[PDB]
Amino acid sequence: GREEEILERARELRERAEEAIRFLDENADEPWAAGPLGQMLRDIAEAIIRIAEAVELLLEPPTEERVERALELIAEAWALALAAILELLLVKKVEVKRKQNGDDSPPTQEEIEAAREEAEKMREEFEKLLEEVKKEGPLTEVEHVLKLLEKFLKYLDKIIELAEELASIDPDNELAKNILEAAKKLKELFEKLIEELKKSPEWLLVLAETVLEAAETLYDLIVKPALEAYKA
Repeated sequence: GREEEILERARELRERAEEAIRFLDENADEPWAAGPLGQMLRDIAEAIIRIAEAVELLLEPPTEERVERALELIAEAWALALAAILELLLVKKVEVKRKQNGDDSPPTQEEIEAAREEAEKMREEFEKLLEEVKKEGPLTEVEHVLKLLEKFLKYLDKIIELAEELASIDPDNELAKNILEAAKKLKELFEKLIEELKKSPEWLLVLAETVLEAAETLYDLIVKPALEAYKA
């Protein structure tokens, strides 16, 4: 059962992300979990939880109300994840540049807030796109979803470019390599998805399957490795 199978992936993905958040809380006293890196991993893990919960709405009896609310939750959750990934790159860029120059001291609060505010602007611009597309019509129309996915592709290009430059500044930085590899995979997944939605009669399931795979990629390549690096 394709739909039974999607519901199973969503619940398993949800449980893995919750284990991640429990890991960060049980380690709240440690400095890395309190800092910006830990909070961004939490945000990504929370975004994965929300994506999984929203997919479960899709796999219900179809209705204009639930499906559209489900599409907005998927869109806003990916908006959170891409913004958290962006802020993570921005904070690590400042960390690496400083520690290379010297000043082992952690990045200043102003540097951190500057990165948080840039990520936040990306999150707000997506919300404005969502609100304007919705007045044009419901997101249950394929063209409207494609408009949101193309915007995700734009943000993902920005992440890729920025992760490329961290990897040039710090060639041996595993977090930058993982974000770069995850961002490249998400771009391939979302481009193939834009191709398919036009010709797919059951496009909600195709969208459901793709966002689960994309969220699984965030968990497997970004979240879980960074946590395991701190256990050891």
